[PDB]
Amino acid sequence: ELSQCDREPIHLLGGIQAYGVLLAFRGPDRRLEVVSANTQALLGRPPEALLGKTAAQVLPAELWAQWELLSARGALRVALPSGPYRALLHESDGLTVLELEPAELQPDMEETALELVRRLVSPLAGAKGTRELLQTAANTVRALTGFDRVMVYRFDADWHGEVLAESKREGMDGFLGMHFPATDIPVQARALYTRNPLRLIANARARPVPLVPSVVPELGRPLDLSGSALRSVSPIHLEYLRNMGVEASFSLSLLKDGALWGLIACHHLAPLHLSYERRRACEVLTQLLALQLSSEERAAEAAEDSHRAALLGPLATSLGAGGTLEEALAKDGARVLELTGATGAALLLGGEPLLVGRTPSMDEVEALAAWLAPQPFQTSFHTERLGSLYPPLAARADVAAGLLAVRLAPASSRLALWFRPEAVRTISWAGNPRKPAEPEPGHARLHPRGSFQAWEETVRETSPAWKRADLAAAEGFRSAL
Amino acid sequence: ELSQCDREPIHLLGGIQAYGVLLAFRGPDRRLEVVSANTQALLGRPPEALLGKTAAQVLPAELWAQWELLSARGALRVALPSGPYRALLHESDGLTVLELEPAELQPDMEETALELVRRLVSPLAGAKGTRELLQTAANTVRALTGFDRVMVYRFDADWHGEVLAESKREGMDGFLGMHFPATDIPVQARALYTRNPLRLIANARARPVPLVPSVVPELGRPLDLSGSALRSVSPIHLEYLRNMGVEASFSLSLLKDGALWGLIACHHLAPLHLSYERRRACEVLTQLLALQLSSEERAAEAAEDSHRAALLGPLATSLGAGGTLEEALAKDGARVLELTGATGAALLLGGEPLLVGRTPSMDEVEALAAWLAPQPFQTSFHTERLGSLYPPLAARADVAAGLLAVRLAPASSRLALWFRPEAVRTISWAGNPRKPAEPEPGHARLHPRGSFQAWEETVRETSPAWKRADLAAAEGFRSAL
Repeated sequence: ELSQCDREPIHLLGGIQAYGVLLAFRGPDRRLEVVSANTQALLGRPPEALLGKTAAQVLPAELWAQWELLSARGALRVALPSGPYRALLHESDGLTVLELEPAELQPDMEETALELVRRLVSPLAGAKGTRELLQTAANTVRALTGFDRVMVYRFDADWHGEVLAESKREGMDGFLGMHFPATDIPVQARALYTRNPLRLIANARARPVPLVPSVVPELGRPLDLSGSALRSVSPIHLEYLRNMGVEASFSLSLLKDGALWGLIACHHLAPLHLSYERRRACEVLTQLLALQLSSEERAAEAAEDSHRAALLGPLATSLGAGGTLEEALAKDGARVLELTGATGAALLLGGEPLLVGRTPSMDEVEALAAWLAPQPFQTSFHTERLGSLYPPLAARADVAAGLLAVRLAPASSRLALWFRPEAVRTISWAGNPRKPAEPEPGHARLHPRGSFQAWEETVRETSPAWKRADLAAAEGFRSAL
Repeated sequence: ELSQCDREPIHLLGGIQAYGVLLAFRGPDRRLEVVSANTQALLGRPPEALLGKTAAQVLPAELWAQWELLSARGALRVALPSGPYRALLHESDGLTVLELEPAELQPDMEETALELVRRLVSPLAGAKGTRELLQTAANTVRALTGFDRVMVYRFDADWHGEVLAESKREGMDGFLGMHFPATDIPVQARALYTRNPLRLIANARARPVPLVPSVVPELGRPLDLSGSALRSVSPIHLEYLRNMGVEASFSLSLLKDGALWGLIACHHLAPLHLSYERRRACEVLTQLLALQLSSEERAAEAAEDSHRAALLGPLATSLGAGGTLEEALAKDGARVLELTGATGAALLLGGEPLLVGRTPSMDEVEALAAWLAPQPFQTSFHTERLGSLYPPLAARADVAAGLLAVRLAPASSRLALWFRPEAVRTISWAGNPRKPAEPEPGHARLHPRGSFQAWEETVRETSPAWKRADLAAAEGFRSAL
């Protein structure tokens, strides 16, 4: 509920999960550093007893007998006298970092390593489109992970998220149509997700265990948790997870050629750990899905370019045919509208203008036609908040909140526009979850009923963004007369 | 040398490799089946001593202690009292198929699972075009297999193979550029490659271990080695490899969404097997590369559509400027030629039409223009064997072997063509690997020099086929005048 949710640096939380074991070496002599309370129990000796003396003394060298390989491998399992345990090597802030975690307890004779990828890519035979591809991907995640909830997010130009697809376990409610406010996610958190490939949160009941010593003189700031998969989350975001009530949660990032394309999240109401085998296999899936979505997106974009460019064909069908230009365009008015993407368009003959689809007020039409001239558009203007620039259309704003326009005739007063309303009626009513919860929430952090009000308020009185490729075909219409 | 190499059913070879061990069970009571002489040495008692008694009696049941899991897993490595062995479960000819194989002789604490996978997915950085994909994949497989050679094959409409890429170890001969006749690749063999993901041969000096009993009354024929990874190979292909002198070889199946795309293969002078760790990972690459190439092909096709649509621009450079149509098109005629793919094009004005690039002699150019009139083409003919269609122009096969034509005007004799000769100057002499074999070869059973002679025998007096996108653009030139 604090005003620092977007501003609190994730790197300064300090807290750690239940099963983490903080370790570190100092350069040549490899002297130890800050540790955690839970770290001592697995080794047995108390932390302050371990702290302050030499490395080899506190070091179970039978596990150090694998560091020569851990330097290159980075992580493989070792059978500690307690149980299976997965070694982890890291380096940060000029200091090396060691980590360990409870490995696969189940003996794992069958379903060995790398069987996951062959098990899951088999449905991925076609790879034809975008939506069904990721949908079936989430379906396969259901089979592999075997948890309750899976989720898919897509961003915006201003990175506002949107619910695209998911696949539910029976006995819950889908969240299709919901709009994710970009306000909740800090820019620092966005960068954190971009830099790292994966992240998981296993239990919402876990406590952000602090670290001692808290402060380190050589930075005047704690150690950044770059390579650690045990990093905690912002307390506001922790309260978010508590409110949404799912203890087990995964995050799978998609990165488009330097920029994080999207995020995939799995969930399970009960708390449950995950095998290293399953989590590590995801990174392979990340690359596959990223390349596939990149290829499919560029293919679809090219197809759209071709189709809307080939729409000059239907233009040429009407062009040359007998009758007035206006009636010929009106008979095929439908293809004219989505040609630019605007719901409607008018155009100045000197007399009355011809418009179809959405209908701006006639007198308002000539008023705006006159008002376009003082605006010095060399080629064209485009906007999403026309009411802000032009107050008098604030009344007729849910019919056009942002438009495109261009000179019909550069010489004479003949002009043309391309109006589009505010984006509310486009998406279905699914932008709400319905069924209000009985307990009264503060709801400033809860997307159902409570949140998404900031999202809708921000997008309120705004039309969808424009596309340069649409303006590309504008010169084609320019040569009509 | 036999004429049945194309027609020989590979399912009827019967034989098996040296180190394989034939095993099978009959349904409920799991009674035994055909066996081999080499197999008995693994168990100890002679093969005829095996015959006639119960399943468990011939069965080392301590290995069967894992069969209940084998029903699902299909395979694990089991330590026979002699040495380690990998179990294989399969079913064929309405009959169970069981197989063992010499396991990894390497103690292989290293060479763990998916570490090779992470080794090989790292080079998948760019993944932008088409060539570099398989090129880098082959470069990875070079160090992966650690053997002499890797190879790339691509088929045609009638499935003829052509060398796309390769990477050599120093001290051998490159094999770029040759066209392989699809005749030596039987249709049944092609189907076998389609159905299975893997196939390999570790030694050509191995022997075709016989199978007893050779025939069975229920089939009057041996058992099919479909699912077996140890199936023998026909002596003709063995002779081919012997002429090559390469005893060790691997193979890849490449499938385009229901149809086999191409082939990837490995080679090595010394006879040597492959680790069972490596071979399982090979199957994973197949589906991933298949879907990736499907997506890349769709993207490339869309890009090509946009490009041929974008050719309206360079075309529009000629249009609009003053001057005759003929000279304006002739000045930029260079870019016009590759628009359709033909080396030249003209267009009948009633007078002399102008053509560039390669040139058919002008008088018989009018003669062929006239000859097109009796043929009642609605809009166009498209051909690759004009010599068969029109005998006299077969003389200038090197000037025209297959062309595309189109009517400038339906009523009047104004037509346009796109002539393209036989693909001989287009492809270099890389169809011959030179260095003639000092021992006199039959060269009908040898790829070097002797082969690809049949391919050029077939493809003589024949241009490459046309593609549909340019045929769509035929209406583009149609509306010029």
